[PDB]
Amino acid sequence: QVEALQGQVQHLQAAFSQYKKVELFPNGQSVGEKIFKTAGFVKPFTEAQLLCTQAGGQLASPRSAAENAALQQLVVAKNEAAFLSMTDSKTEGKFTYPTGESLVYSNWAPGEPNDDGGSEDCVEIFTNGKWNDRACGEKRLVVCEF
Amino acid sequence: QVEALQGQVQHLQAAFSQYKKVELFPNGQSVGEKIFKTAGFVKPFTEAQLLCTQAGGQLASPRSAAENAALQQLVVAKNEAAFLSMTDSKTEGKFTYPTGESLVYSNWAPGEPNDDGGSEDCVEIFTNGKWNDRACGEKRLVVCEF
Amino acid sequence: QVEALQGQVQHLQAAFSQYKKVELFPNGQSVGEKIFKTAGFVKPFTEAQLLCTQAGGQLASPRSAAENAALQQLVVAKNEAAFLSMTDSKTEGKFTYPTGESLVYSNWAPGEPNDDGGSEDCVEIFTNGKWNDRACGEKRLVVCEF
Ligand SMILES: OC[C@@H](O)[C@H]1O[C@H](O)[C@@H](O)[C@@H](O)[C@@H]1O
Ligand SMILES: OC[C@@H](O)[C@H]1O[C@H](O)[C@@H](O)[C@@H](O)[C@@H]1O
Ligand SMILES: OC[C@@H](O)[C@H]1O[C@H](O)[C@@H](O)[C@@H](O)[C@@H]1O
Ligand SMILES: [Ca+2]
Ligand SMILES: [Ca+2]
Ligand SMILES: [Ca+2]
Ligand SMILES: [Ca+2]
Ligand SMILES: [Ca+2]
Ligand SMILES: [Ca+2]
Ligand SMILES: [Ca+2]
Ligand SMILES: [Ca+2]
Ligand SMILES: [Ca+2]
Repeated sequence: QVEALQGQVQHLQAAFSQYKKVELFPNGQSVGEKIFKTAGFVKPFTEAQLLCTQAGGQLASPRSAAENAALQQLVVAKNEAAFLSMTDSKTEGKFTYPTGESLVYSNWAPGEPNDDGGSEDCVEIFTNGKWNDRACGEKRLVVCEF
Repeated sequence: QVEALQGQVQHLQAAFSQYKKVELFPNGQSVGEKIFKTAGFVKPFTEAQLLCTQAGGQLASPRSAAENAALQQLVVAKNEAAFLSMTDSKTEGKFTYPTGESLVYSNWAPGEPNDDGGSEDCVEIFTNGKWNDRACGEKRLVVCEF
Repeated sequence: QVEALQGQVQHLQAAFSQYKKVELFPNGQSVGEKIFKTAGFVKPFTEAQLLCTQAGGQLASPRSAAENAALQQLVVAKNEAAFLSMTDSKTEGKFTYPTGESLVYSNWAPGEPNDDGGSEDCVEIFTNGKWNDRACGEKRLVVCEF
């Protein structure tokens, strides 16, 4: 019996692993325990944020070079800059994750963030992986993390 | 062995939970034990019906307000009215599920169904969640349930 | 604690089966233990091949009439001819899989392969399921197998 349950769990592990690859192709990227997935279209920050939260996740929040590289692959594939989850909407000059925590990693392009026009509280990631603070009202690729 | 086998099932459960969220974003919606998934494009009723059946499911068949609201979320997201599986092709005035049973739930807009032009045997759901009988030849968003 | 796990596995099995069908709709097709999935866009051969390999799979490689029929379903649904993995880049006239192994199945359209222009080393599958050797530089629907 204990062995009969083995044959099942074993089959499940194999089937699940195959299904995982299928699911991630071509809009997902796995990095560590995190999975990034793009919706394939653009939206303003507030709408992008809501879409990810309702899906049980949150906007892409790269916390390391490895995660940022994984996210970058999606941006390049779609050739569309994407929104990150971080903003300095609460306190200008201080970017935070949705929880309020301060950034543990950043990859700002030279000179950024610069709050251009005194109205850039959101963050976009370019095809080169670099970050730029941009107006939250702009529309960018929606990428959520799970 | 149980000790280790429990660790495997626990890993599968956790991994699967994550992947379910990933899979449903952004074209799926879970409600109870039913899952709605949109193909993202429009098709006439017959073509839409065949796509769903060949995929191992059937056209969206909301049987409760909760299921209807879940379906509505997809229709709103794609901003395209979708076909439901029910029709009154067999007997005019009596809408049934693909199996033949009569409806157990309905959310008709006022005055519907009205068999306009004496030729509306299919059903579409609007972005406001209401139903309208419509010509089966029209093209509407394809949403299947599994 | 035995019946405990057995219960969880059965239910995990059922949930996985449902998510499998949801996953394949509308861009995937399962045949045997193989799964075909289209990216939904076209790319030149090398780029397409790279996308599949990086995803942990490879370009569509139908090895039987059954596999070819399943692949043809996706080509028909997308209405776009797709690249297969096989090429005769090494030895003109001799088509092989990425491993170097010779074909074990083929469905060449009448008059094919003809190496037209003296430079057609890749293979495409039409909506009718037939194959045609085509210049690897052309762009065709990307379909991987897992
Ligand atoms: O609204 C200004 C933006 O379009 C960007 O213009 C220039 O690239 C730089 O000033 C950026 O920092 C700014 O976000
Ligand atoms: O064929 C007529 C339809 O386009 C719809 O026209 C009006 O909105 C109402 O008569 C509807 O009931 C009808 O389905
Ligand atoms: O470059 C020519 C291709 O477009 C194909 O056109 C026709 O299908 C046939 O001549 C094929 O052999 C050719 O590869
Ligand atoms: Ca500000
Ligand atoms: Ca700012
Ligand atoms: Ca800026
Ligand atoms: Ca009628
Ligand atoms: Ca009618
Ligand atoms: Ca009507
Ligand atoms: Ca050649
Ligand atoms: Ca050739
Ligand atoms: Ca040819």
